[PDB]
Amino acid sequence: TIKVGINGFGRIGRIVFRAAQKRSDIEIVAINDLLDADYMAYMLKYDSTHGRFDGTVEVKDGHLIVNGKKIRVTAERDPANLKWDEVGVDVVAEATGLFLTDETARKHITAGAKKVVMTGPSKDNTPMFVKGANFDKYAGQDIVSNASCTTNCLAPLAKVINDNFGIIEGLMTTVHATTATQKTVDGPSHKDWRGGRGASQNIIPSSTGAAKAVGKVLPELNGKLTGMAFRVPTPNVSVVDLTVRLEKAATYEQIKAAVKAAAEGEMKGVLGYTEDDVVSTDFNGEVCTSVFDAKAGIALNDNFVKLVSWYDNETGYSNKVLDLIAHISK
Amino acid sequence: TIKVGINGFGRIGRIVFRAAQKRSDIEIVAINDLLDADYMAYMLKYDSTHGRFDGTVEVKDGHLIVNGKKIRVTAERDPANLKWDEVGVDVVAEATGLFLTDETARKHITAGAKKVVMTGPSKDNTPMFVKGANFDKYAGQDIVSNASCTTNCLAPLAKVINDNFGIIEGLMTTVHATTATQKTVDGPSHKDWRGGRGASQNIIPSSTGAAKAVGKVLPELNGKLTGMAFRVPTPNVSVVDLTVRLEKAATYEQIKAAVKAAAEGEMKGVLGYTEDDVVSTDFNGEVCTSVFDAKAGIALNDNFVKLVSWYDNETGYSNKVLDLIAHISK
Amino acid sequence: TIKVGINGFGRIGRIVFRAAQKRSDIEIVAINDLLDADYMAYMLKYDSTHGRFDGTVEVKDGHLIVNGKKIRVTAERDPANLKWDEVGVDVVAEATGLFLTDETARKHITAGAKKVVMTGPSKDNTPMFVKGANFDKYAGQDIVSNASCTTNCLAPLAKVINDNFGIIEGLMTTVHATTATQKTVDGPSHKDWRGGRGASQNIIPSSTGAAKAVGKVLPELNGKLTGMAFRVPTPNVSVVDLTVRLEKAATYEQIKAAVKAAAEGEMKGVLGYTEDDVVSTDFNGEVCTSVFDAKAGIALNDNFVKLVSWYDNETGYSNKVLDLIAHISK
Amino acid sequence: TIKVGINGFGRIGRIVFRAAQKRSDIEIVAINDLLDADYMAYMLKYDSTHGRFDGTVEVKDGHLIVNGKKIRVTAERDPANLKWDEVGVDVVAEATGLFLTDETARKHITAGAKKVVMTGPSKDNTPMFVKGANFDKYAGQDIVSNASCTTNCLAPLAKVINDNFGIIEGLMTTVHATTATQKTVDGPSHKDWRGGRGASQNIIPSSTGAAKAVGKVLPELNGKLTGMAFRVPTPNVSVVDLTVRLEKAATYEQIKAAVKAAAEGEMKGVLGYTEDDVVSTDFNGEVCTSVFDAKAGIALNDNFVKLVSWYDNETGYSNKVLDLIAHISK
Repeated sequence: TIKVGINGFGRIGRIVFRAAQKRSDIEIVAINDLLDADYMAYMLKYDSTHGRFDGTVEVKDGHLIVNGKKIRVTAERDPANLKWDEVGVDVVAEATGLFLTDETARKHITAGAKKVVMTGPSKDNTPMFVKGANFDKYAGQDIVSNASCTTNCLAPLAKVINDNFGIIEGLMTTVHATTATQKTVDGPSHKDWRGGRGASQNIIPSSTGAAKAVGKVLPELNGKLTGMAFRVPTPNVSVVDLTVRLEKAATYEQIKAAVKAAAEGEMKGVLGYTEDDVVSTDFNGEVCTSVFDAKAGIALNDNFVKLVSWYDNETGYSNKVLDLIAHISK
Repeated sequence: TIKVGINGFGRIGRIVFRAAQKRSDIEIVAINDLLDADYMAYMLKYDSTHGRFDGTVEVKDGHLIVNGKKIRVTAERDPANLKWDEVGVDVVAEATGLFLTDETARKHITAGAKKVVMTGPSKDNTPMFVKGANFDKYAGQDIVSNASCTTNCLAPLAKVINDNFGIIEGLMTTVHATTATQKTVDGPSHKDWRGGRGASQNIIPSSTGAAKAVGKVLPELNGKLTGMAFRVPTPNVSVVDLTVRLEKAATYEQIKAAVKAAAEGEMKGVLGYTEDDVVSTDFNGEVCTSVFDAKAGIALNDNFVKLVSWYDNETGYSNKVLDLIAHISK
Repeated sequence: TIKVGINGFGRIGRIVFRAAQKRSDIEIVAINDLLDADYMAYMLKYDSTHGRFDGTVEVKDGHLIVNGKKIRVTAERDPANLKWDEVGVDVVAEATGLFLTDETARKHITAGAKKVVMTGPSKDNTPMFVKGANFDKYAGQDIVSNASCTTNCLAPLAKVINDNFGIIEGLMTTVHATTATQKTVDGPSHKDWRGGRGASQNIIPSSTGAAKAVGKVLPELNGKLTGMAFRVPTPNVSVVDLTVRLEKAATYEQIKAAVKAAAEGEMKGVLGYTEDDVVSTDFNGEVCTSVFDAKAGIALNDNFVKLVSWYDNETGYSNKVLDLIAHISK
Repeated sequence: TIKVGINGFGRIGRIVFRAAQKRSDIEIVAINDLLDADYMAYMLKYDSTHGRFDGTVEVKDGHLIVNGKKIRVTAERDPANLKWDEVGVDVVAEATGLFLTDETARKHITAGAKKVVMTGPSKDNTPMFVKGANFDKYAGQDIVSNASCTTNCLAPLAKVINDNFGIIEGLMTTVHATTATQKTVDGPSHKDWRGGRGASQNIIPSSTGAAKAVGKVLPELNGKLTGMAFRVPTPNVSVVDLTVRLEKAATYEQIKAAVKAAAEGEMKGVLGYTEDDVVSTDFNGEVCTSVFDAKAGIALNDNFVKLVSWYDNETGYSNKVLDLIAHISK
């Protein structure tokens, strides 16, 4: 099995851990964060959003024991001191959001790990990969990025649409759930003022190059998409609203059929499809990174349409982080 | 002064009442709803969203006394029995959402009132009017509609954009606050299933012909706009997200200047403009029916842009309901 | 197996249905409510609070098919016309909140059912039963009540405390989750004004004789307890805060040991016990009707203490509704 | 006028500033925090909870200008470097929560200020004062504490009750609004695990010696009161639930009359009284630090009663912080 180490036990770190427990190809052997093992065990056991951990967890002599397996717990502020090799870590899930450049993420390899997967879009030239879009483009690099949750929702849908009808240009909006970077009440947020305003009280406009980033994993769409977001008072699950002009005329029924076809074929497991009267909570725990909502979209004409797709910003992305780890280890 | 009677003391009814207290041209003399005067006084005095009533309110012998003036309180299930003439009602604000056709709203005139203003889009052929769009088209009709809150936000913005650059086609989304028609927990909503799902827990897709209705008050745009909505966990204030293709190339700076010009000119008081880092609560109590958010919008190119405009779905609309009443009484 | 019919497919009705699927002694064969079978299937399949139904559900010719079994779906406004005997209903779960008196609930027996269980406190003299308190007092009555969710949380705890140390007197408060009877925004609530105020915006004081009702299922405490509640902006799970004066001095450690003993003994399955840093969501789906929070309580002295106990107002109660059905069918 | 400097522009700092604008005896001349003047101006102008600033605010050459007066803006990490004397600061409102001991708060005096008022309970021996309880006990100390919001709500009520009927012992609970120290989603909170759980999703048990602290400002009650709290999903306004055993028998009507008397007499302006069907939002902006809710309380008998009192944890306390400043400057 692939030995994985997790750096950063935040929302993404804890959910990749949970999702990993079902895998048979991967095993989390170590976790690093400024948290004691007993507190780490507590954060794993109880989750406001996803409920109690489905398994056993306990602390035996400064060490965490999940489902019977020992997990090394450390608190190194510098990755280079992690000694991942002592625990035999093959790939490290860099989920701190602090080391998103080659030089910084490199420390993990210097520390004994073979490869690194950033659980966020890279800040430098590090290659990004999105399942359903360009995983096949992996060229053996030892340091990669799984891009962002929104990009993972948008890219798969955009590819289906572009491949079938040709996207001339598109603009998107993501009505996004509240996240850890936000504040409970109006507070300090130096770099993003709107982002400091009370999360549970507001609809908050926010910037995002997730739409632009689609152009990275799908070069054919480079420069044809951009967009923004609105953070709203929900704890989890977001939704993308994509408005596109099509090259080839396509009725709404043809669009639904094309997306349904991909969800049951080439993109099975990544792109989902529904015609039910769903609401956001219906996707809490959703593994697909993009679930097309047939009844929610609306077309003005056969060349100008508004498409809607759901995504559990925590679960979907986390499951694909593991998919990328397994893919670069092949 | 214009004597107005209010039928339906719901959110709209109570807020038009509050906003009317500042007017000098209008006076609310009667209110009709299945609520006792003392309960009516309580709903007026305390408001979770807008705070305590700024004035005096009390019940003196089965009758309500607001700011010193007597208000007739009745509970007629049938408008025809309202005897609006006994209290001298000139115009009636039909805010029950039950009489949105000529025949049904007619009962008010039969009851002694001269004219009727529906606080919602008409269901039949009754003419709709939106301030900043077609108030000048009023042709003395005795029964009119002020259309919907979203249409009041969208129409003014759409006119500025179309007049200046020509809208080829557009699609809009309104991230809308929760309203009285929604449910606190998953409950029965026969005609709109998604709409029955717990409001505070979900992002809820919802239909709306507000975009299409712009084509009514602005015939030049008929058939060029449509859209949908998402109800979210906030108590008040929504926002429109308008994606449009322009006939004439226009940089984002030119778009901002055109909207700012209208907000300070022809559309002063109806269309607002800001370049600040605003969030939804910053518009709780907003009188303008559409406040352009300069920093939130984003353009892909000079002919494909996404525009953002805020609106207090309760306050803005209510203030324009009174504006229409004053306009048809001129 | 015991054939059960459910009248009222509200929150309680749908959750008793879900919980029943795990039982082997009971089978839901019919459901009655003013909802079509396809809408009924939708409400069962998607739940904002408890997630998707763990099983199969579909509509085959005006009839619902859950997990392979056929469920009769009707829409009788009058229970007498239900013909429960045609479907062989043994016991009916009266969950409409409309028939809480013997005469009204009787119609079910007149309709062919053998016994009735009200999923709410009876309004007349009908006997109430709470598991862990007086199920053993059942005297073969054909119509019974399972009392209320709060009473089911309070009674078990009160019994342990009284039996061990003697309750001289107590006052309780339940910080209660929002329910279906509340409003999304300030709306009409004739009989309970505070209750009409926007649920997601307020802490709302509310009356409750749940504390007094403990005196019914536990006559030894009659007249020694009373209390009130506060409805807060959460979708599910409440908590009781019980302040009591004890006859016999008891340290806090002795209190915890006494409650822990009962949770693992006589009250196993009804009364739970924890010493973890739990929060409300940690009990979403909780089957025990009362989970003592050891670390949350606080004693002033050995004879004046404040005890805390959690309860999933939907799940716990629903599971005990089925427990009562199985008990009166023995 | 009294020249005041504010250290810490958090919720308390910004609200004391707003409330100060109405005072004629005090003037804020300087503010210190790690925030630029333009961002400081933004936080002052827009408030999710209390709406837009009622006045003028702008930045003229690195300096803030509020309502026409110049305000010095600095960013010293060490109070000793503040040079309060250069701006002529008489009293400093220490609102960072970092300097709650004499030695640390002393730096302000060393920096040129005459006296210091901690906007939080002192961690050392520094004297605490609560308006309505012991302001008259001020003995000219140069460094004082205004204790906590909850203590300011509880103490005034407790005094009225004790003085009139004699409190043998009491236990209290405060259903408290979410604050800045909490998290938007399950996050790290080393010293208080429950406190790290998603604020908008949970009812969160929390410790508090506010009840015990009443014994400091009212020595006659020392050791007779204690309690705890529950943080809930509301942005502002909390409520205390006080259960007390009385020495002298007192009907509920006698209790209401005693509290009403104090609210209109000795405690006018600090202790409020109502018999209306109020909800939490009805006190957003409330200046009294304790508003007795007559209809919400409930008595078991004439010697065991549960009393309820509201408080805007932001506004009330802030107004009394200024009251203490004015009192120690007399």
